[PDB]
Amino acid sequence: AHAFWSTQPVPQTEDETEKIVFAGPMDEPKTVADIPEEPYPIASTFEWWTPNMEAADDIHAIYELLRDNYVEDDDSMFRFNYSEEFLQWALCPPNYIPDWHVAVRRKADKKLLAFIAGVPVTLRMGTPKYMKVKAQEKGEGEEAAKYDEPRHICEINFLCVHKQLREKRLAPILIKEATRRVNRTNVWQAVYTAGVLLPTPYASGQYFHRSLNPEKLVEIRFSGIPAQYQKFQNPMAMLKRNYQLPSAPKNSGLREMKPSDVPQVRRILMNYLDSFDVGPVFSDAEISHYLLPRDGVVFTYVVENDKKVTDFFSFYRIPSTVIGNSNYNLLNAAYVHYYAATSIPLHQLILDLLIVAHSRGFDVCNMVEILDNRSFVEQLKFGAGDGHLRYYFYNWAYPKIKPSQVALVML
Ligand SMILES: CCCCCCCCCCCCCC(=O)SCCNC(=O)CCNC(=O)[C@H](O)C(C)(C)COP(=O)(O)OP(=O)(O)OC[C@H]1O[C@@H](n2cnc3c(N)ncnc32)[C@H](O)[C@@H]1OP(=O)(O)O
Ligand SMILES: COC(=O)c1ccc(N2CCCCCC2)c(NS(=O)(=O)c2ccc(OC)cc2)c1
Repeated sequence: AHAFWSTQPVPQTEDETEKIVFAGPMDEPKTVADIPEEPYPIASTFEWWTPNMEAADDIHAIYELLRDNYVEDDDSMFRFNYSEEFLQWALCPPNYIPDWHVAVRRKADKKLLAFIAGVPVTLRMGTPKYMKVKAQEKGEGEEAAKYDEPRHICEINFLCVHKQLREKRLAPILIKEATRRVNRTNVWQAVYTAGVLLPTPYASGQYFHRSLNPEKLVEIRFSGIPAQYQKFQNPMAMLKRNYQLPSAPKNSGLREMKPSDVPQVRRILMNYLDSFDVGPVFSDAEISHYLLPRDGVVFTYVVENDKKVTDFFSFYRIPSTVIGNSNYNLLNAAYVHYYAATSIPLHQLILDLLIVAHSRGFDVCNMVEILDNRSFVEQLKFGAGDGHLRYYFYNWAYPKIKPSQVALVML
């Protein structure tokens, strides 16, 4: 039973979801003038706060709340440790709305107790192909197509309640106040993901990881040496052999992405993302923000042939705190971000991702089975983790789709 989510304009059951035939709004059409001008009421010892993402001390505050209190895995082996530089990057894309970043602080000492962030995203989120076909079969083409144009909506991330304040219903208050700020901006949909089941996902996928430094990985979690390896003479040398990578990229013509590559990257990325039912649209400014290399944050490489960019990949860095270890308190993880291949097989492109990551000191490469990530799992020796990432809309009816029909990477 769901005392908050039952009240919200989301599909409430899988049964309800299975029934959905067209993309479209759930809720009453509303107008900005209907929405309360003032912040949602909160207890007199709490105050709403809009952090200034240009203030190092505000970013620091958010950083520490998330370092101590954000996402842990089911077994509490790790907790994400997103960096200050990463947060400034993720929270401040072009045309971001400062008012969309919502915090609660304790009035007396200004201790940050909770946070949620929204950023703009331009998302294709019209009726998926398999449902459009079914629509043509019913005569229902126009309805199925009504909402095809990319929409300017809200992408929610970084919801976090301090461990001291858990299970006191503070999260629904944060979501209501975020929903108010976004609505006042004349935006009525959001997209968000979670590693937990909520009412009700439009897509779900497994996590997949690829060891880059198996020595350091056993030393934490991987249950020491992976069980299947114990059964031989020298497990660690065998493990290292399994995961070993070349020192330098295999693709000649691979180089770091530069500002003048922005138009070409935008084109091959947009062409590639059209094959997916749900996916982002990026302007030149957004391509530049999300994909231009930034030290310790995002890394992006292009294959340039004959002075033309024909392929590219990107990955971003999220360290995790290793929850109970000594020798090793940090896990240095690289996450697969956007890419596009047109001159080589995807696995050959992504092998260079792994080589670059390994060369730069990353311990593991992580991803969700979105995009065409499944097409290189086996050859590049990725293994499924215990995670599942569920994708959700707020105020949007959407048929269930496979994760391989999802092109939105969640930072
Ligand atoms: C148009 C614009 C719309 C904009 C907004 C779109 C909606 C955005 C929605 C948010 C998208 C976030 C995307 C991400 O960032 S996903 C990452 C979420 N963050 C973490 O997991 C960090 C560690 N955990 C925590 O900080 C807390 O446990 C959280 C904050 C998750 C819950 O706090 P707490 O444990 O102290 O509980 P409560 O008593 O305050 O609240 C209980 C209610 O909260 C519902 N709950 C539990 N976990 C989540 C979850 N991940 N998404 C949405 N709802 C969740 C739960 O079912 C229950 O409602 P109900 O079952 O009684 O009905
Ligand atoms: C908060 O999660 C982490 O920080 C993390 C870091 C690394 C992970 N894996 C697990 C396998 C061995 C260690 C490296 C790769 C994993 N395992 S995971 O299976 O990728 C995973 C990722 C996110 C998630 O969100 C609730 C649950 C599971 C998690």
